[PDB]
Amino acid sequence: MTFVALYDYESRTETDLSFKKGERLQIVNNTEGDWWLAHSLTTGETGYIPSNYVAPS
Amino acid sequence: MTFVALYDYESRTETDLSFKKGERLQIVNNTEGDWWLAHSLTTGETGYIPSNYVAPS
Repeated sequence: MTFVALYDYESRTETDLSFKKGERLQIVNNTEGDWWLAHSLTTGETGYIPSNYVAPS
Repeated sequence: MTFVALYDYESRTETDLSFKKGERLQIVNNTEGDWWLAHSLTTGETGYIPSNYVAPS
């Protein structure tokens, strides 16, 4: 439900949240799912993906 | 381990991976953890956060 930031984090893109240690955060439900860092065996490209867009082999 | 893309996805930032339905993807281990959409109760701002930076209340 509710979480506390353990460290400062500075945003690197337009979509991430900057926060300071000690902030209280609540998880937002959304249709994309959690995001995972992934490597495409098909294209060789690498980056974050929305987990609801994929399924186990 | 290995996953298959169920849908096309077009990148929206410099860090996400674009992929087509059918691509084979493998999860990359990294120090940040999975990313979650979160709302800061402290600042009112909202965006994605690295899960390894937070802990349950």
